Amino acid sequence: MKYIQTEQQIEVPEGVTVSIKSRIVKVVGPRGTLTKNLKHIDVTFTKVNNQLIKVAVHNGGRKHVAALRTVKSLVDNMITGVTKGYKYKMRYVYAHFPINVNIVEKDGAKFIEVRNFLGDKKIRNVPVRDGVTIEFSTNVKDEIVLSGNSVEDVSQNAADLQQICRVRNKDIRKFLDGIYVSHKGFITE
RNA sequence: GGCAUUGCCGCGAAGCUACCAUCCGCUGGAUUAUGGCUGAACGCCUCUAAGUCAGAAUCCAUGCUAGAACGCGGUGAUUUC
Repeated sequence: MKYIQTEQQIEVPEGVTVSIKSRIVKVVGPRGTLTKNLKHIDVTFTKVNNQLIKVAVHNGGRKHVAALRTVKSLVDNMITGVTKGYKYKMRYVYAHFPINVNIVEKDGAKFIEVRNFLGDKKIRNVPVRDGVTIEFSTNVKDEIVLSGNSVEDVSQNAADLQQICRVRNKDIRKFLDGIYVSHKGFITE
């Protein structure tokens, strides 16, 4: 039933600093600074070393032990986007009507717009999330490479363009037009 | 000028009136269905378990009507001298 002890270990890379007090994880490193708040989990961190953090739990059930290894992976995605970073290559697919994507800075921030998506006359606004720079691949005419130091604000922004460029009232297996993600790489690789 | 239970006919202002006439009828947040993201369970996978995003003529506000005659606030003046 309730497992008496369940531990995981977060290997902390070189040059990377981690600051934890009352389940708030501030990570600084060679590029970027990430602060994720974890008050919703009963989890005890402990500094067993300067190179690796032990994360443990006590008397947890199957529900709670399952929500322990999701904590190690969330810190591991924090330090990985802080050492290397994250970049998402996205790709334009269209049958006839070309998609024309730009970047505009309106009153608030860098809205992303698409125009002529399947011949449509309505622009499709989608804001950037901050910490994410927006990049176009110059060599390939139909490509877009999102990038940033958090995997969350990139991938939510990468799924934002997938959600906004959908089809309506047609066969999706015939009308396979849209802006899909193909590659989820790191920045320094 | 009277009377004809407003004698009858034509025009008729005021008033009332008619999609028979004209004018007017608000925009913000959260969400269901559903599509997603990060990601475990289950050394893979997964939209869900912990998180999170987009979203219905829906919902709660904004707006509109009443104002508790036992809800309340602020000010004015307070007697024959």
